[PDB]
Amino acid sequence: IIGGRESRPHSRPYMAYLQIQSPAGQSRCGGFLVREDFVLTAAHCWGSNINVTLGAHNIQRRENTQQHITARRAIRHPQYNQRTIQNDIMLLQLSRRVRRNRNVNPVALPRAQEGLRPGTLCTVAGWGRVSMRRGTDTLREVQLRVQRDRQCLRIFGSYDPRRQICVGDRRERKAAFKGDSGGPLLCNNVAHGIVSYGKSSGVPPEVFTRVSSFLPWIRTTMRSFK
Ligand SMILES: CC(=O)NCCc1c([C@@H](C2=C(O)[C@@](C)(c3ccccc3)OC2=O)c2ccccc2)[nH]c2cc(F)ccc12
Ligand SMILES: [Zn+2]
Ligand SMILES: [Zn+2]
Repeated sequence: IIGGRESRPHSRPYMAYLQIQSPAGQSRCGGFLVREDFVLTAAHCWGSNINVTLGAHNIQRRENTQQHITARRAIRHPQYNQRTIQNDIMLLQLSRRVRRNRNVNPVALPRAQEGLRPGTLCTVAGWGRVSMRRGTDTLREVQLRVQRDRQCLRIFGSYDPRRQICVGDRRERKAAFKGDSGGPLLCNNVAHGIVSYGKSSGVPPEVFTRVSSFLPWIRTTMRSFK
């Protein structure tokens, strides 16, 4: 998170810290608990192994609030496209249910057909970088404004307003960045978006997955692999 602040510890108890292991080494993503057995995140965060840490604030320290659960399945949308980054959405079926408590509990999703309009102020949180090339170990958050479609259509290779949200005012140095992918865009305490990607410079606007568009996929998947 660029241009944000440290979150109050455990104030976002749905936040999931993901460590993604692959032949390229280790990478970081966020995610969010949507039921006691499922974390929602971005498909590009897939790797050979995905370890989930729930209940965290400082991910460089053991904390008694933490729960460590490996993903039993990492279920990517069937139309995820690595080149265009379309359909950048994935569900992690946890290998066991969380122990629900005030530090670990799920966040609401939009209702069916519930939209999200340009101009809405939302919050994004994560453990990603705080500048183009510096990181952090504690959870941070920043408020960003939903942009009109045109802002992202003009500057990205592939953008679809039906499935994506365009987020962040270009004049403000405030953005999700590397390490934040998969985390939620919270608008009035509902997770309407998933951090996907932006420019390598960190200059907004950036692209989020529009959760409301994928509710059928989310619901069916959660039922099948409950
Ligand atoms: C290819 C691309 O569009 N890069 C943009 C830089 C960027 C990324 C990139 C990215 C990761 O997410 C990460 C940490 C990674 C994690 C897990 C597995 C692989 C890689 O390392 C990366 O470099 C990225 C990579 C692939 C697909 C989408 C995004 N995440 C962001 C999020 C933001 F909020 C703003 C800008 C970006
Ligand atoms: Zn704590
Ligand atoms: Zn740990």
